[PDB]
Amino acid sequence: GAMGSKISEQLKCCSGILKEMFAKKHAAYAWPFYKPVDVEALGLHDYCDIIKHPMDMSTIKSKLESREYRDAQEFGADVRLMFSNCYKYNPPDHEVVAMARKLQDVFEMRFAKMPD
Repeated sequence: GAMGSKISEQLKCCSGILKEMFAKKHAAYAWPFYKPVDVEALGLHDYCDIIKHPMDMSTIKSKLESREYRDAQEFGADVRLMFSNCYKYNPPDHEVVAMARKLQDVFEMRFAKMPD
């Protein structure tokens, strides 16, 4: 292409979505998801008994940068894993659940517009 890269259009969209999820506009609700859950710092001694496959936005970013995700479905599965872990682990009235839902709405509305 005259500008771009060689990655699929779909993966360009995934890139763009993750960039948005990192943007300042969303930071008040996105920040819990930026980095791996810090089980030591938060004293979450049950986390790894409950959550088999931790996921976070930085890990997702790394996997996009390495071209690990071969398509948008694989990317979207990791985003949804991140949110599902939050829903599984945390009390249902926890503020972090409310934050998850908001960031998940950002993600799902835009992911629904994936090129095809």
